[PDB]
Amino acid sequence: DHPGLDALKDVLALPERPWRIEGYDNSNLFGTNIVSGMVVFEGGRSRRGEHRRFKVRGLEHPDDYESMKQTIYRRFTGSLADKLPLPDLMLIDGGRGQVNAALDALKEAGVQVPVVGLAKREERLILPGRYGAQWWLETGTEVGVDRELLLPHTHPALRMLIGVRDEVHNYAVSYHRKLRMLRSVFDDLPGIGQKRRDALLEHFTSLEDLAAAPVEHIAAVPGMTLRAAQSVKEFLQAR
Repeated sequence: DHPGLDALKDVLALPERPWRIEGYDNSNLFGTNIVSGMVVFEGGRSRRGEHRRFKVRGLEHPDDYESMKQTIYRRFTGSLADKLPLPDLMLIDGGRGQVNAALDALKEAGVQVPVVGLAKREERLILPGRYGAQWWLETGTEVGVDRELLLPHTHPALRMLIGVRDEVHNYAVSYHRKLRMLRSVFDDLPGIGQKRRDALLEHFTSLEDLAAAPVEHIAAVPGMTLRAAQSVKEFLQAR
């Protein structure tokens, strides 16, 4: 019995139970290391032996959209495309910009895989079109409101996707833990001090992600104040 998977199928209008789910994120927190995580779920259970780490290359400046687009394109072309089974559903740890990046890569790869996003630091689902996770549908019955779905926190479809996010975020946290005699990209933030600098590393994925985030998300970080959050916002968008 798979409550979460069955709910996903109905809620995202999938053609069948999503037995294979792949989760993706992207960070650049230490030096020039731009890294994308891929986590694999089969039958609603993580398969850690199948997780993968993509080193993003060819970028001379960070760019979260291009970082996600390259990862997805890599995943659905060459060797991996040949070797790996297509997921039934891809989960993007990212808002609309990161969902767009995934769809862009899929279109360029010539592949049709259903996609849904989770808005960073929120529980809002981001849908890739109007008709659910199958973003290539031209018509059908509308899913969600303005291409988003808000579900109660304990809803089984939501808890499942939030578990995939937790797994990919944790995989990121593990890698950055290892990387840490290099300063973090947040070590240049003024007005906040070193306890708050380090608290941001858990909640944000890159200078770009921090800079675009509502000041309210920054202030909600434990250890932060509306004040230190205004200070970060102002410094990054000064540069």
